[PDB]
Amino acid sequence: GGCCSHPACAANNQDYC
Repeated sequence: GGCCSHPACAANNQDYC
């Protein structure tokens, strides 16, 4: 993955990250 390394992605997706 790697989306969780992006603050915005991880912030909106607490389920994915």
